[PDB]
Amino acid sequence: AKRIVEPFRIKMVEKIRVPSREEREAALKEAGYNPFLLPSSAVYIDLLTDSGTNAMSDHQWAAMITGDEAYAGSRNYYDLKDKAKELFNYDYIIPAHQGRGAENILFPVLLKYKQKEGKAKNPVFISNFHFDTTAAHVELNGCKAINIVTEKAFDSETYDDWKGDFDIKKLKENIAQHGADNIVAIVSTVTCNSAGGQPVSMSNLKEVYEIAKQHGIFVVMDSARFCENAYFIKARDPKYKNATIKEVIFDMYKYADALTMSAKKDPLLNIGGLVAIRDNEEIFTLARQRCVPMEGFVTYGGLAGRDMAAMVQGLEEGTEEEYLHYRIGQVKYLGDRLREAGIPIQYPTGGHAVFVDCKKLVPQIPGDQFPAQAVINALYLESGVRAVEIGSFLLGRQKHADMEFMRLTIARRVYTNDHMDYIADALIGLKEKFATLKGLEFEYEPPVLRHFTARLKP
Amino acid sequence: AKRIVEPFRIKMVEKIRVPSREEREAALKEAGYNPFLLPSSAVYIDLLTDSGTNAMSDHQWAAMITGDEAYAGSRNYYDLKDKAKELFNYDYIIPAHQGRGAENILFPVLLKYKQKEGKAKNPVFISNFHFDTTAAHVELNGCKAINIVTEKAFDSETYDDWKGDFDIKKLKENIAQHGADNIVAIVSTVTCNSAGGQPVSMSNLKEVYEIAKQHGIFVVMDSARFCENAYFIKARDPKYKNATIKEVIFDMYKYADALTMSAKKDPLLNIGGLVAIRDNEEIFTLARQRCVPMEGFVTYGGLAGRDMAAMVQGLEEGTEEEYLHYRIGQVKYLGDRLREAGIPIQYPTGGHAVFVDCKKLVPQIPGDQFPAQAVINALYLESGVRAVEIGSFLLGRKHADMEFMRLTIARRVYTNDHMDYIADALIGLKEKFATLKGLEFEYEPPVLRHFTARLKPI
Amino acid sequence: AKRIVEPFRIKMVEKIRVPSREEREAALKEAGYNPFLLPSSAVYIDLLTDSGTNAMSDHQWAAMITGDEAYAGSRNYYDLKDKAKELFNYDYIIPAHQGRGAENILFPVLLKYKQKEGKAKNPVFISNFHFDTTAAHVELNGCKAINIVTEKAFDSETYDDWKGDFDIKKLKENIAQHGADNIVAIVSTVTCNSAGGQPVSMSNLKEVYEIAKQHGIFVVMDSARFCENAYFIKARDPKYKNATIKEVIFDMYKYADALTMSAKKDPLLNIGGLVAIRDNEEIFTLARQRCVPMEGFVTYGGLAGRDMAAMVQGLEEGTEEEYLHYRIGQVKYLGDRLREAGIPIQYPTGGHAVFVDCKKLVPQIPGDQFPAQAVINALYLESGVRAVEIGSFLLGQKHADMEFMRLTIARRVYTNDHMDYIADALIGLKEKFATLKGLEFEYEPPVLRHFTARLKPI
Amino acid sequence: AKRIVEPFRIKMVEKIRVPSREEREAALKEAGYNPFLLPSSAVYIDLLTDSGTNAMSDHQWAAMITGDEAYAGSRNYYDLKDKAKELFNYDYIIPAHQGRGAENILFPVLLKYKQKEGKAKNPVFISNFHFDTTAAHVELNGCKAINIVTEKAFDSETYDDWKGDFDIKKLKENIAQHGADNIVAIVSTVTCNSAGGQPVSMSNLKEVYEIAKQHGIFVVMDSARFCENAYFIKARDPKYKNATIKEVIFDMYKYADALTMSAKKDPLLNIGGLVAIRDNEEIFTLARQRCVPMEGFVTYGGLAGRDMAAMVQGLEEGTEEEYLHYRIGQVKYLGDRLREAGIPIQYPTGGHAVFVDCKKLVPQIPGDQFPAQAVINALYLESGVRAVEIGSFLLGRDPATGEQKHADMEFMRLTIARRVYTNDHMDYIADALIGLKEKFATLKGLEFEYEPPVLRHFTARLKPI
Ligand SMILES: *[C@H](N[C@@H](Cc1c[nH]c2ccccc12)C(=O)O)c1c(COP(=O)(O)O)cnc(C)c1O
Ligand SMILES: Cc1ncc(COP(=O)(O)O)c(/C=N/[C@@H](Cc2c[nH]c3ccccc23)C(=O)O)c1O
Ligand SMILES: C=C(/N=C/c1c(COP(=O)(O)O)cnc(C)c1O)C(=O)O
Ligand SMILES: C=C(/N=C/c1c(COP(=O)(O)O)cnc(C)c1O)C(=O)O
Ligand SMILES: c1ccc2[nH]cnc2c1
Ligand SMILES: c1ccc2[nH]cnc2c1
Ligand SMILES: [K+]
Ligand SMILES: [K+]
Ligand SMILES: [K+]
Ligand SMILES: [K+]
Repeated sequence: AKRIVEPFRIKMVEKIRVPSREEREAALKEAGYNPFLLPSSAVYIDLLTDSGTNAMSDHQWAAMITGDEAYAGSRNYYDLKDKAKELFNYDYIIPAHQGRGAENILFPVLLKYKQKEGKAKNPVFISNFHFDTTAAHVELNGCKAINIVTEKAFDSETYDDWKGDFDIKKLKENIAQHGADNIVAIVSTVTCNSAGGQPVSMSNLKEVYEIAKQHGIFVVMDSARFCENAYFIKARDPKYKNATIKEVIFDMYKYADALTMSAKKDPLLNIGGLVAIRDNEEIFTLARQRCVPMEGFVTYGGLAGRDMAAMVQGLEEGTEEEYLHYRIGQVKYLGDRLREAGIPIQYPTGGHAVFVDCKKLVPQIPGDQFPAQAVINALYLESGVRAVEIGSFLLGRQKHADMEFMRLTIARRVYTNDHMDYIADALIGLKEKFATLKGLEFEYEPPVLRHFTARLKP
Repeated sequence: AKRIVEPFRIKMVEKIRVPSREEREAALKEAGYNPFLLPSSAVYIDLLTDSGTNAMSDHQWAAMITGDEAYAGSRNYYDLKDKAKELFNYDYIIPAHQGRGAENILFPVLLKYKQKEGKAKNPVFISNFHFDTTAAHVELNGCKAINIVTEKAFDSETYDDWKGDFDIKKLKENIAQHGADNIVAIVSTVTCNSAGGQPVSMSNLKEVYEIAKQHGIFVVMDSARFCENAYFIKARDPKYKNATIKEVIFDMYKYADALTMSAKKDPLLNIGGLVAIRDNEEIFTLARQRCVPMEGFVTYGGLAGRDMAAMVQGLEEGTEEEYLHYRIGQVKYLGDRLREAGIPIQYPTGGHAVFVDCKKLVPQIPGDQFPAQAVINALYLESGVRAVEIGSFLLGRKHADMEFMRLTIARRVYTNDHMDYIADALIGLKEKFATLKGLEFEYEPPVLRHFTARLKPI
Repeated sequence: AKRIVEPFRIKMVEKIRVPSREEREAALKEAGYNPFLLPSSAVYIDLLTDSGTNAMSDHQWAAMITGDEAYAGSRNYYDLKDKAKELFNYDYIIPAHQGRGAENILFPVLLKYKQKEGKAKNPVFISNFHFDTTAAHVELNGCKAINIVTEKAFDSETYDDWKGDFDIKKLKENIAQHGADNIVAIVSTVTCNSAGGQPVSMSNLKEVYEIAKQHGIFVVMDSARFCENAYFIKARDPKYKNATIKEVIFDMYKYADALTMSAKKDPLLNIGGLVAIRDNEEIFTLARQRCVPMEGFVTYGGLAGRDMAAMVQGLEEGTEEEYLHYRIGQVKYLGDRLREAGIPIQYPTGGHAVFVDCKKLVPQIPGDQFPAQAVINALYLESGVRAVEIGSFLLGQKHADMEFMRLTIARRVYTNDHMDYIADALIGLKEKFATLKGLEFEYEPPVLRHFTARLKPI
Repeated sequence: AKRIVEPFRIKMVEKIRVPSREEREAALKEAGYNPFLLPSSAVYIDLLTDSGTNAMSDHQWAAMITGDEAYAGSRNYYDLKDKAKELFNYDYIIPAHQGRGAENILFPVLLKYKQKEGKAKNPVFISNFHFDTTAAHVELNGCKAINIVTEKAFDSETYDDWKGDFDIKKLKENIAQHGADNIVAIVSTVTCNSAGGQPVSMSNLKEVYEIAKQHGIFVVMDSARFCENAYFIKARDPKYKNATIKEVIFDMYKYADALTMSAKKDPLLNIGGLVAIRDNEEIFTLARQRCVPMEGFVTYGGLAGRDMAAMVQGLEEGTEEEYLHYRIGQVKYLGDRLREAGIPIQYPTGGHAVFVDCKKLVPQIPGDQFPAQAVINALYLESGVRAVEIGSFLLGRDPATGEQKHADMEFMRLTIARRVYTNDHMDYIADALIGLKEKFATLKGLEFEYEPPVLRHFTARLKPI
């Protein structure tokens, strides 16, 4: 494995502590064996998400301090509008309080727009892979969320350059099956979070957009990790090995009509989101009319002015190639420590997380005994590291658990490679009691979203 | 008019300027004669709103700096849960990114809950007066927003202690006509924003909650300005003459089942909101399930951790009687400066804004040609002060019974010398009020036109 | 009296409170009847000094957050050097932790430079008026500190444009009596703090610099309140009535060879100082050699990088005429309030404080019993406002020409409503002035006794 | 070499950049081959000092935001006074703007105090090793700065537990040859910076104080790195194996009557200093009277209230053993990476810096041609790392001959700021110096282009021969 040095130095620290196993195990009892219900006081290193836990720069805090809190016409709204025009070449912006706020703004509008003239009677969204909140909004609006990720993503340990690509064959089949008139939009998720943070190639984005444009289908770029996608295109696509990251981004967004962004990811923020529309004024007007009751007035969108100011700065810092190389290299370093030790991962590692594959380390625990969770709980009891499950405890009602992933999600510019080593050694050291591991059962199961609030028991 | 001194001193300043007349003339023309389209660079004193423009304390900023940004289990979530138990005696909280996000969490849930066993077939919400976003969410969910403020609120110059009271006669009348099966919730707005920021008496809240409980009707306390309501209760109710502000609050929330709070008002914040439920754990569970797709995870709700930390501190600071006395007295001071110059206003002044009747200043302008807005634009050209129009321009395509101008005062931002500037600007126009002309449309959108309609003189 | 409105609004507040009369009585006895020994918690409105108590801007705080803390070559050192070149046309800077650090850097250097050829055996410094730390460093280096302010400064109620001027005839008399070879330097203090913050005219500074040059005498501009002095030159000198503040400043510094500056005054800071030298590289090198053991390395001088960063921004904001108009106008407003009620003050009021002439307020108490200090302690017990003595106590018994109580006004901290509290407090003691007693030492330090001396009433 | 994980995570970052090889070649020439004259923009990793460059915590910044800026009686002065009582059991405090301001407050007062009754006719100060600013203030007040560090410190490759100890034999001899009337004070420097950030044992501190106490000699603990000293005492003195760091500190200061502190070191600050005095109220009153002209009023002492607020919190954080273990272990890691590559260093590594013995690195460069500076300049040109010399360039010219003052060592100091750099930054530093091993032989000495008379190392210009 290769350690890559920080292209920065530390200016402010935040204390963290590992609770004693007596404290650590008592906290898991009261938590009901669900890490989502643990308080942060009980977590050493927190790998639950890369969302909103990033470390900002001094320039970002300086922007927050001079942020314009005006209810209408904030200086930072116009800055954010100019920045989206610079990065994506899109003429219209609506800030949102975070990613799913942006989805709430835009997806109901696209459905209403598609259902003009009385079409879209069987409305669907098609994505390489809809993220959970994205799919939830698709379905809350009475549509179907169709995921057509490339089959390469399903062969975890076999390298491929672009495991986030659309299955182009399935895109055409679905357009034929449902009809272009029922397809509300195509959602291109970059990077493809649910496939393991795996990149979508520039030629896949291009071909998907050209196919959709030919059928008059609107394309939204789910852009939470668009900079981590742009880096992979520069690193794996020869046509772009000599291009700046901003050049890769500018081309990427020729292949979408709008974007929804969680700025809690690649823009390096702790809160914030964005809608941006290339040139459809009518959809922009309609989305603004939804923004007002759901989020806020159209020039802050549920954000403080200081957070729009931090977004303007964080959008620039997140395109910097030397940071991205360090960021994605640190993720790759953790993955290499793991697979050099014989732990299966989605290879290659994505931009933001290491995905530990199905539990070939706990064979005695089946699907509905939650094998990834028992790993996570022993991993938590042995080290204090909170990870998130992507398996039979997330999927729910039992829909076939094709993968028993464990996601080690890494916040940006927060943890060092020595933190990565601690993570790796903890998980490797679980090859002592991996076999002698008890399964878990529902002591309290909620009707929906159980992985958030279900109380389990060994 | 009596000045009351700040119970604080200034620790940090934000510099503001008066644009030159040429610049103000040019800016307003660029804005199409609609101050909601003005950038903040075009405004000197901004009285558009009291929402999110408040000045925070050093303790609030310090609380933000140590804020826990954890995705799940943030330490500040538990502090906020405790604070809401302390202030209101409510056992459950769901943070929200701001007030209309709190409404979007709670209100659809209250309807679904009422629809059990085929009730709520013609559902309605009843309020002393529903705010704009409050009624919008009621209407968005297929319900009717019914306002039954006391008739005393319509007699603008006649003093009354409680111009935000429920009309009890209309409350039982509406329960009789619609049936308790159709009343999803009663919403107690404290203070009553649309009545001029006018207080609701403790007895009015008590009788309303008694009537709603005898019919099994859920009661939501819209709590954006609950501290100004608590101050007015202590000032004007002999029963609470020697009670602390927190003791007045604690009694207030014995007369509701839940609250929706915009923390951007009285809790002295730039962003933030809150749902709190007294003891109904089923409604709490259901609201959490709506929180996840719409706002975020249930322990941050679309807020940064630093803002939950700022909210915990602001909730305390907003209850301090000496601050409330100064804040509400500053609003009173501006209102007294205007009355003493013969300007009609809603009397007495409410807790956060002065409301001017423009039908008397510009009688030569009918309501359909926006007399109040023509005063606001003249006020702007002469002063750079930005007000907000409550009248035919806000009402929409509709005969408005009043052409108001709201001078909304942010908390701890402007001095009484700023109040003097505002008063003197409006007064100085006394002889030009009759020589100025109304506005017509250059551009008008279909809904909520007051944000983006471009007007033109005649 | 004319209230002038803030050219800014409040962005952050700080709690202050009024201690009870019991608290005040115990605190003053505990402090040895010396308000300098009072804790800040025992003070309501603190008028002890205008030094380091100023409210910074959000831009100043933003500068601190990106401040460069490097030990050598901080980015903000070079920014400060450029700013000094811009404002004063001076080519050399040495930062200092505050004003008396700057004096400790430069004065001993000037003493040894002057006597490098076996002359200056009876070394003296000449000033319109050395402030106390200035005179202390003069005497601490074995020199005499001569003060020759205009006789106009001693006639309190009689207006004059330039009550800080040098007495040019005394300057000539002192040069002849002591000889140019014994005059280490002329210090031009602007504004003249000890005369009441009273301005020096451009033609006075010019005539002093020309007299010094023909005799070969080095001139140091004590620059703590140089921007206030510039404002008065533009206010009262028809030659400069239509110049900018920065043009006035530029012309001022053609009439010195170097400056010492407490940046805790006009540059709007809480800490910081500065030495700047026009073009004498030898004295610059000698001053740097002393800076290293006394203050720090020459590119930070005992300041954090963030404080140099704040100083670059504050040097700009401190020159803004709209700011200076408000600041000096607030001082004038408190003075006019007291003058209208018959309280004798130094008229016209200076830039930073109102100086109450206690020689007339309490004529029964002779100067050796500190009449102004008896009024100050009475003002504190009566109201919790803490002021400072600029008379016999501070002079270190040396005969005093002025017995002042100084109401010193911090920049951008208190409102005119705080000023009304101060004025009404002092006005309300009009009948108790005669019934006041002198004070007597119980512990007297040898150097600058007034800071730590313990006193007892008579 | 063992890497040790941070007992914290990162909350705020500051960008850094590697100037291109040519940028470093131009900048070092503009700086006259003296890195002290390079701007911070010319530097990648800055190892010039560990003073004032530390990374603060969120609690520290929060404390600054609520800091009381009052001129007299700031709430944070009383907090700082209580913290010094809790930590050291000392009853009196005087803030200073930083450590050499604390020295300027107290050392002239100490000489004046001893001078009563005609004593101190030929005054001296005795220390294990006076630091540069400390000796300058001693000498500025007309005293001689005597340094009696244990001879073990000169044997850089030979390990010892307490290379910062006083030499007790030389201490008694110096009390004999000068007389207790001429010893203004003994200055215990913890850790001993000049000796390599090397700890002083508790029994060495105790014996020195007992010797001085029976002879009427005031003892000042130079306390810039007292927490790092305390960690080493717990780490190497079996007596305190079971003690907390605060208990070790509390014992250390039974063996002094006052302290002077640069809070820009172990209290994790960017600015700040402190005089604290155990019980001598007369010394405290005199030091207060000097504080007023030189630093400021006695309740802020030349510090903004926010910095006193940050000091109270940083004083606490700097005592936390889990932080000290990581901090000192990071320094040890850099040293071990260098030792494993055959690079000679002061062994064991001290608390705050790795000291590289440059006499053995560049034999072809004599002491007058600045061997340590030549290594430092090559290290900068090769990697953009800025280090500092503790050798013949800092020493200067002998006042009695006008030629090079012969140095008994020739260190390059890799000074590590607290909580700023990661162990991957340490690898960059080590690899940079290792990668010059074959190039050391072809390194050339340095020659003056501009030389000032005093303190030439801060501002002199040089050129290669
Ligand atoms: C907040 N009301 C604020 C802000 C606001 C919102 N819509 C407005 C239209 C016109 C003028 C001001 C407007 C106000 O200034 O009145 C509020 C809410 C909604 O909270 P949120 O703005 O944080 O989402 C709900 N209920 C009441 C009583 C409010 O005052
Ligand atoms: C033991 C000791 N005492 C006193 C001081 C003086 O404190 P301050 O600098 O706050 O006034 C220092 C400073 N030592 C720093 C700073 C320093 C001074 N001179 C230097 C020469 C070269 C490199 C650094 C420094 C160091 O890096 O060792 C010190 O190490
Ligand atoms: C919540 C995270 N993801 C959010 C996300 C979202 C939702 O963004 P918010 O969490 O900011 O609502 C949308 N689209 C994609 C591809 C996403 O990854 C997460 O990784 O935990
Ligand atoms: C402290 C103030 N004066 C300081 C001062 C000083 C000393 O600056 P410092 O307080 O920053 O040392 C020097 N010169 C002049 C003309 C001054 O007015 C004061 O007026 O309270
Ligand atoms: C994993 C972790 C956090 C999430 N928040 C919303 N969806 C998620 C998936
Ligand atoms: C009066 C008040 C404060 C002072 N600081 C320095 N000199 C002073 C005189
Ligand atoms: K967050
Ligand atoms: K806001
Ligand atoms: K201060
Ligand atoms: K520093």
